[PDB]
Amino acid sequence: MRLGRIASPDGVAFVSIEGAIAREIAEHPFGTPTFTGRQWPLADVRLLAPILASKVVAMGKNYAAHAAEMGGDPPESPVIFIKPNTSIIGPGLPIQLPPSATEVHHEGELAIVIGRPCKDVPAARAAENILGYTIGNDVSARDHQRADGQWTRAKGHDTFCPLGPWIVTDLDPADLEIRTEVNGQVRQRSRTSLLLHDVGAIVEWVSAVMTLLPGDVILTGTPEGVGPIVDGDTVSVTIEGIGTLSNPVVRK
Repeated sequence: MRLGRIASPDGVAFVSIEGAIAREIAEHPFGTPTFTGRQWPLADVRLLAPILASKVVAMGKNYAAHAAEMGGDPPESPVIFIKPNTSIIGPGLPIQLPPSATEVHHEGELAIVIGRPCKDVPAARAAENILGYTIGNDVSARDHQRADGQWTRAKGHDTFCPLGPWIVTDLDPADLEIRTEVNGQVRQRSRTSLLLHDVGAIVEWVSAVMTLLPGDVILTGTPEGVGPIVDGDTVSVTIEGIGTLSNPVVRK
């Protein structure tokens, strides 16, 4: 399935996206969903961020440069941080560059969406606790990272977590292309087969630290090619088997 959230003329709804149509879900969004009977043509509605997350956890970096780098000595341990859920925006809404930020970068990422309350999950049981996968952009004020040391402010501004366009529930994340474009120019391109810590390893690490709730999002890191976004840009992140998450950039 593809699951997401829409604003319709008749209000906001959690939906199955089929194609295209959006079919309103009644109950069991994290289980086997049932339907109310309401539906809309996808063209007639507006996609929102696809889930209500209690928190967004994110990995630093986490990509090998090349498939030949994957064999070597084991990677450094994961470095995680949190983005507040107030940073989340859906497709098409502007990333608002803060007046206090002078250098803001895009970071295209595969996003894990948790589907069950869980803690101390071994990597082998990660899939049974995952609803599915979507796309994220870990937007970051690099000047704030330099000033603060901690990355929380840099990554925590309202609008700094684009998420969408929908959550794919039957997707294998082992080897998907991920690419980021700014004004149609390719800035990042890699494959999720180059993740240093794979999805299972990430869920194992994060859930050993903190309880995860249904709807929580874990951003899995970003490849090289991270660079600036400025007023007037459009930045998009495309992941094989999911789609494209695109946002304009405004200052502000």
